[PDB]
Amino acid sequence: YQPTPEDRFTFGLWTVGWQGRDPFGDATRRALDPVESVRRLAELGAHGVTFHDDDLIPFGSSDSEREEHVKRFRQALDDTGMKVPMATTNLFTHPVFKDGGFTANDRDVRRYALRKTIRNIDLAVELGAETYVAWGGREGAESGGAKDVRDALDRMKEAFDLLGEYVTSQGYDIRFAIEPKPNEPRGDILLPTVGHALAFIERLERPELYGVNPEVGHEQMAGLNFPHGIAQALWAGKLFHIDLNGQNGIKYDQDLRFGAGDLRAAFWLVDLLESAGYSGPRHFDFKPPRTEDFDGVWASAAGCMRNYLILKERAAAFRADPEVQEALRASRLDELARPTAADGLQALLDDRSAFEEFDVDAAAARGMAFERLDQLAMDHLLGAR
Amino acid sequence: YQPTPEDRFTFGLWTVGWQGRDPFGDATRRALDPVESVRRLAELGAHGVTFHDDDLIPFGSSDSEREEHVKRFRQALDDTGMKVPMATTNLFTHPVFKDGGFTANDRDVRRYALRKTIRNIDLAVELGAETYVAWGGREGAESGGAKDVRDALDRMKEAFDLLGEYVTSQGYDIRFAIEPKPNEPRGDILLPTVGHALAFIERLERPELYGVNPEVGHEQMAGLNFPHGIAQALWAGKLFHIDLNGQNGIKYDQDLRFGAGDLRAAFWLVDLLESAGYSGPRHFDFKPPRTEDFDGVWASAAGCMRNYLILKERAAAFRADPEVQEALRASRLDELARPTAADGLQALLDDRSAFEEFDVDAAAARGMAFERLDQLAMDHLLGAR
Amino acid sequence: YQPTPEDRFTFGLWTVGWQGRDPFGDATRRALDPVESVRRLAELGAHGVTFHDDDLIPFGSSDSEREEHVKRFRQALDDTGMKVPMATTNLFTHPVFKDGGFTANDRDVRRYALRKTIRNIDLAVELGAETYVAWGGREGAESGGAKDVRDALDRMKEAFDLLGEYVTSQGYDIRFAIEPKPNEPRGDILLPTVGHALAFIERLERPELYGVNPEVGHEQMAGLNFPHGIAQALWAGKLFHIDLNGQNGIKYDQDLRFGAGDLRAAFWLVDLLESAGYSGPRHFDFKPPRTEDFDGVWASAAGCMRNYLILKERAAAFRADPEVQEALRASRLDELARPTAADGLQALLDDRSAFEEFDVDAAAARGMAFERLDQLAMDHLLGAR
Amino acid sequence: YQPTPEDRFTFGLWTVGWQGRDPFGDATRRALDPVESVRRLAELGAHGVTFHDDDLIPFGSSDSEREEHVKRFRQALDDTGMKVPMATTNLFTHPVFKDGGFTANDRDVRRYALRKTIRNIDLAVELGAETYVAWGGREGAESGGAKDVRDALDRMKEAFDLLGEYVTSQGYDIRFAIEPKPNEPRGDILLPTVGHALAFIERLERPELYGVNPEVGHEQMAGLNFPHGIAQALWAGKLFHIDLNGQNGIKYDQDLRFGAGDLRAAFWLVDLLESAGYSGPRHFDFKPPRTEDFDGVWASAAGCMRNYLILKERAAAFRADPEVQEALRASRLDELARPTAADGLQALLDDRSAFEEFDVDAAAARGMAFERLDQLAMDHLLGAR
Ligand SMILES: [Mg+2]
Ligand SMILES: [Mg+2]
Ligand SMILES: [Mg+2]
Ligand SMILES: [Mg+2]
Ligand SMILES: [Mg+2]
Ligand SMILES: [Mg+2]
Ligand SMILES: [Mg+2]
Ligand SMILES: [Mg+2]
Repeated sequence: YQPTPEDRFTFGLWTVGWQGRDPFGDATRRALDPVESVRRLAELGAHGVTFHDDDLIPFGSSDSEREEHVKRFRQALDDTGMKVPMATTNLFTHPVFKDGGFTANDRDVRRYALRKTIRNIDLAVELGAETYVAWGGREGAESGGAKDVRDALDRMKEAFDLLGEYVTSQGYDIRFAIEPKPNEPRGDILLPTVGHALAFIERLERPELYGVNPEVGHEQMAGLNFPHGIAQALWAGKLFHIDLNGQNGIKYDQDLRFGAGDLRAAFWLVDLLESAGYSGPRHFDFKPPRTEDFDGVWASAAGCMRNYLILKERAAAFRADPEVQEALRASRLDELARPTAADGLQALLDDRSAFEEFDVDAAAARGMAFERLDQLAMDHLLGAR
Repeated sequence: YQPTPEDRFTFGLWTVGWQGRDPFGDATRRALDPVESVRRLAELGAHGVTFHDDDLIPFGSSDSEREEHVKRFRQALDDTGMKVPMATTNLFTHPVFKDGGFTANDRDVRRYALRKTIRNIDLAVELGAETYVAWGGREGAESGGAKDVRDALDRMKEAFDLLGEYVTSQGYDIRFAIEPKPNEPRGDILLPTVGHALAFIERLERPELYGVNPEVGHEQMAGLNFPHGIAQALWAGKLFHIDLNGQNGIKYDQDLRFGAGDLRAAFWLVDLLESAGYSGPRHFDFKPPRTEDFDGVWASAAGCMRNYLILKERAAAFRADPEVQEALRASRLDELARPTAADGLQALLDDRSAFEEFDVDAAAARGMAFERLDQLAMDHLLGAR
Repeated sequence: YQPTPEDRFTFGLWTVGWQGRDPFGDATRRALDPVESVRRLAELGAHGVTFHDDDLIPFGSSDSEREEHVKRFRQALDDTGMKVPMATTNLFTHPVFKDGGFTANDRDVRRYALRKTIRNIDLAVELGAETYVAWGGREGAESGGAKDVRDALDRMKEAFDLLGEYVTSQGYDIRFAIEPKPNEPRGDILLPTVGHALAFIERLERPELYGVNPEVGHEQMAGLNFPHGIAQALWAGKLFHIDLNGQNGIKYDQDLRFGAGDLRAAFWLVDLLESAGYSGPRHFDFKPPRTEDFDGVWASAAGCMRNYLILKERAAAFRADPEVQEALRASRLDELARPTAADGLQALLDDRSAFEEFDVDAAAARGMAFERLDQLAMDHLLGAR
Repeated sequence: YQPTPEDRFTFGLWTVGWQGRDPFGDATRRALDPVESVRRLAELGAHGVTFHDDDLIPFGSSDSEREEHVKRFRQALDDTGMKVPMATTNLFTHPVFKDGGFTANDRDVRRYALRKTIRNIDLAVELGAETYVAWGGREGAESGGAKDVRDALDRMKEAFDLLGEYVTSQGYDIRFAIEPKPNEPRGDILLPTVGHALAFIERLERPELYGVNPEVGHEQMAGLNFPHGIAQALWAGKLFHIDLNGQNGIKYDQDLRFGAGDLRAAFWLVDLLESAGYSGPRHFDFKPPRTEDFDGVWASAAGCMRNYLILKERAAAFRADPEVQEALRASRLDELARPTAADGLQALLDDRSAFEEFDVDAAAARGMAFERLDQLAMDHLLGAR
């Protein structure tokens, strides 16, 4: 189960680079140099890395220090063959963003947030990124009167519209992906799920430039079914990027390695991404637990990719099994894919077999055979088939 | 705190009519005749009632029994002055709907579900309803292989598109509202939150005919902030109807009387509906607990309306208080309402005060004063101001 | 992965017998005769069955009908070799129990609840049950003033003490197990978790007669770690019985077949039960989904036992793997099992290597190697080792 | 609603002193000197302060620096009249505790954790504390194989037993209180709720020395009813201390000011503490949001005490209202307080009115009148009575 760059596995610099500072504890690991993370990830078989502006260029750096940080980084990409498919902006760490970036109540902060974003979009394009992610982690509230949400959504639309005007006027080939999260670090965060972000995009001036970047653990912090949410994003044509990790239920954002947390949900997610032909990066937004030393960091990163490849094999064996194909027909998955009324409304209204003469008790008695289908899926996941 | 019909309080026949059968227990109350519910609700000050087809006309009735059920009902509306602003279809109780109505795997069930819906739309229009609600309570799955969600969303879009073609071809003045719920009775339900339903509507053929009917307790079953979700529906222009009740956190759907459950969320909800000028029905989808006899049923229904009027008074006193208006300015709510960059992109890019010369430490040190604002809101809610 | 009666798999009559009535829907399956369930479960390899009084003898039966129901049942046990290891009382279905049985506010209901329980204890002993379960599903409240919880706990202690006096005065060899659940059907249920039930038992007059009967899905409805809760019950010597099933997070009680829901938690549970030598029944309290016909019922029941045996094999391979044994030592699980200070308090206080001369930075730098250990466990679960 | 020291309101130095560092953001406020917090809290009307060892004496201080830190602190207590009713140990911040203190897998860490605790117990006694709290925030796991929980509970019992032997051998008048939390910062924390901690205490060598210190928000992170959990702790005689704050549901630990979060639960909590005559400190373990400057910190602290006094007044008016006293009798709260069977088992068994002649349908038809009672409680809370 050996990854290669063709598997398109990517990692944020902030993932393997997390020093282990949590709300109750100091860092347990020293800082990693971005150049060393690139080299170690290349050796594990990764395809590329992603970054926030402040992961790569320390906040407050002079333009001359900035050029030197970028030069060293680009040399490590050249040395390794690693790509940079995605970048994003840190609009959450510095105290100035304590009430948000794009939806801060203070107008001057909002203007600053936009300039900081636009500067990094230029750098992202220079490094070859195709997707620019926005995670509005400070956009939200702990109390009801602090944030008029209609005005805040106006400000959010204004900010994304301005970013769209900027990339189109520069002729940049880059698209935006919104990363939802329901809460943490704010008490409630605006656009809290996949669905809210999809709905918001449809009110932007150029909707074709925006999609979503859903994260496994974030939809599970609302108790939602992550493969279902991804299916709706694929259906809408909006799955531009994805963040893979693990989460044990409704609690703080754990960012466990992918495959930990809800294992059956990981299986159904991989089944869907592979069936649907998702061709974007398989990106891991995860945190090696702060119990670990650096050997544990790299073992945790390797585990992310290993678990994806094991689940990919098991999902492919499931779909290819003639006995499963039979069970899918027994459960009428084929009939779900056929139109309800391609004959049209008037024919439906005239069809007495659809109502006047429909035998409701005979249809009701038909079992769906879902439990046998699900146990076949369990046997495949466990290698008992 | 006396309600009158001008307050537009409405109730489903299934609310005060709930007999108290739960998954573990038999009914504790006898069935109510719809005519007696209309009369008792009118005496309490309600404005009108709502119904599922099967609440008013027992499933399986002949067309002659159907006419008699409707005639009696219409006579009680005439006798009382009660309106029927909304109706909906029962596509969840009968065993034929065990895998869904519009997204059942069996095609013949889906056709039946549409015919059953269209029949009730005609009746709804005849009784004067302006909103037709769809709650897809059986649309979903307990296991991952049972439902291909992309195909199911195709079937869901097909069904709503056909309903839109029907009302437009009949010239009916009625609009549709989707009522989301994340789970129960299915393990996961399709379109599980406000956001997912809003996003789905934008892919329908005639989006202007569809909005949402959010319910307090359902968004709280995903741990989401219900006033925030309503703000996004208002922002999108899609709040066609609302279901008011109470819920204590993430658990089974309690449908407590409005004001029970999360009381501060009820306060902020009423503040928003009244501030924004929502003019639709204030509809209660609630269940008097099965501990209660019929006197407890009517006390519970009266409590719904009482609690709305108390919270309406407290929210109005809050917004009118000069000290609160001062605090809103101290917290820069006024600045949230002003455009970030009405001067445009190029001027933003040339504005050195937005970045090169922006004093990030001075802006960071400014307190938001949200805790003082929130305690003013608490004092108002509690009548300590 | 074939079960036999030696595996001690048991099922409630109410599990495979669930007709599929949920809060929103009518039954989808006809009632099963208890004699046919016994026969079909024996053919699948089960060891025995369990029952509520009202599952076996319809509520309200005459003493003569009661004897006939029991005789037929005992003949099916004789015909099959099936055992009855556990029984329990239905104190939740009939409307008289709408505010509880042992903690109903009405004293006459509480007396009735005790007499109904004592009658079934006699029958349980006659059928050979060794454990008598109490699930206080109606003991609780939807509102804060309805139940003084200190008085209710006095009533709960009174009821269990009286049951203890009854079995000791009759010379019965039977023990009691309390089954916790946090909510549903009441808004909050008294003794909501394993921990609350363990603490309560220690205040009973004869604590040695009472233990717990935890259920997978119920502790997961509070977001708790079920194998951790079972470890604490084993540590206290109180794991008298267990209910096995599956649950997807914090929501209504799903009672999915065992192995569905949180699969990794099922693996760690089986590891613990087998390591610790739990010798009681492996009881499944589950509901075949109401999508299923009777063939799906028996496939779902068979899946419960299959998944236990697969996980038993994988947990045994994990613990027996020399590479895992090495990793357990790398993670210092051996050191966790050794006393912190068998040398005693005074020696600890005099030990300068414990504080004055303890090198806190060297100890802090040691990685725990938990991620490598956890990936070995993942590889074993998935059959990738 | 003015607090005075007689109200026994206390605050941790770490509460108003929280600098606002969260998992995603740097500190927004400078550090406060413990002497200035004592002075400002005294001016607001507080009764006293609490501390972790490392809040008062910076980690790593020499014995000479330690004496100077304590001297300054004691002078501010003398200057203000502020008391120190409780103290506790920081066994979570330093990296050495990354796998726990009392249940760390490494034995040398566990020994160090005990010595660090014993040193602070001596200081606590010198400052007059009567309660010593233990919050085992690092005791737990992110993965199933990392922690054998039976061995860990042996280590936890060993540590608390050694602390009990120490205080008894020194003749100290101090008692221990365990503070449960279900998760955060570990994936699952050992003794996760009130109930688990109560059960654990009963297995200690000297159980009379240990009680619980429950926190509002922590039981609500498991979706549990906090006033119910406090009632069980009072019933067991184990409520030694309490942490008051606010939480909005199942998510990260918010530590909002008391009265925020679940307001009705705050009302029922105050009702119970005052009814039962709890005489310990009313301690606030809360975090002023990092949006706030120092003026917001003190407004947030003042709000904690204000909201307690408002709810105390409303709960007292509720219980004193003759109409509520009538409703309590209508709901048979008086009958809940009377013994089920003070006549004894044999008389219960001979009482035909308890079963053979009990009219189950007449008892079932009696309404509980809980909704009217709950609306009276709502009217009192809102000042509408
Ligand atoms: Mg995350
Ligand atoms: Mg992410
Ligand atoms: Mg509901
Ligand atoms: Mg509703
Ligand atoms: Mg259950
Ligand atoms: Mg059970
Ligand atoms: Mg807390
Ligand atoms: Mg605390």
